[PDB]
Amino acid sequence: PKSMQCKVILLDGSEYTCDVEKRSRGQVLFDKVCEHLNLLEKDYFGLTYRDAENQKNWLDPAKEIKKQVRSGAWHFSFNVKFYPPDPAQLSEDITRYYLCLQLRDDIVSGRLPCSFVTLALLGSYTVQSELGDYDPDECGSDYISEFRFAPNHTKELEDKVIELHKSHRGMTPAEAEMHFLENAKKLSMYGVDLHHAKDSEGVEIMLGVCASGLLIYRDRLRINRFAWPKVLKISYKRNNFYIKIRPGEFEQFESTIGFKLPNHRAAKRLWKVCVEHHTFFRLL
Ligand SMILES: CN(Cc1cccc(F)c1)S(N)(=O)=O
Repeated sequence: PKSMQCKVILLDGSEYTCDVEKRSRGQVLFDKVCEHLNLLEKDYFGLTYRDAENQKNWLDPAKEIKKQVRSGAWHFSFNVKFYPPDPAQLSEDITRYYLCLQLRDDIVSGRLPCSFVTLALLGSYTVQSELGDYDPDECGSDYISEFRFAPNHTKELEDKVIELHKSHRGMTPAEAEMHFLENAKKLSMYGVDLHHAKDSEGVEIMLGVCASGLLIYRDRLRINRFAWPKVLKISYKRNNFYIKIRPGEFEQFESTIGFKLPNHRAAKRLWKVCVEHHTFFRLL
């Protein structure tokens, strides 16, 4: 029996290394990672890898790892796949903990835009969780935290994190993580997976996939939102991604909106993440 070494980047930036039989399906690796993380509520999570385009792909747990990574290194990242719309309803604190770690990276990366005050408030709950009660001895008027809070850091943001941290005295890590999530879950891009596309007129848009449905972001004045109940069907042909939208009451025919993706793989990727989120919505 021949085993391949897997390297997984965990959400605190640490690296986990294990071996699986070379014909292993994704689930085998994932089960090992989740056991290492003491994670039971595993269905919200997944493993990603990067292809030679350095684009992110979900490792399909049902398929052989080798037929997915193909020519690439057996190098993966552990990630939230399905963002819970109501994290307070997860059964375990450790589940909320990993969700917070993912959202910290969503914020620092700019995937999850955040006002100055929300950056500072989220940062303040992270500090309370990671370090406990505010301690002036560590701080000082010139303090910069080790923690990454934002896509760009400013002294004003560091100061506001400390001001709000003072107000959390006595808060336990589980409580500070619940507060982090109660705030983050309300942000307009929470759990939104964005895909570059062109509309049928060739205008650059973003397609957003999330729990509630499909977002078409043309510009600030031109946004469309299709809750899952309004989406009949989706398809990809070559580089094309098509959405069928139910008729409004007393209309006879669905409408088709068409999108051009950069290539066939990007269309297939968008299709699969939409199917997977749709199946999530069905079970909520
Ligand atoms: C697997 N499908 C189900 C689906 C229905 C409605 C919305 C969806 F995002 C997915 S499909 N590819 O449309 O035939």
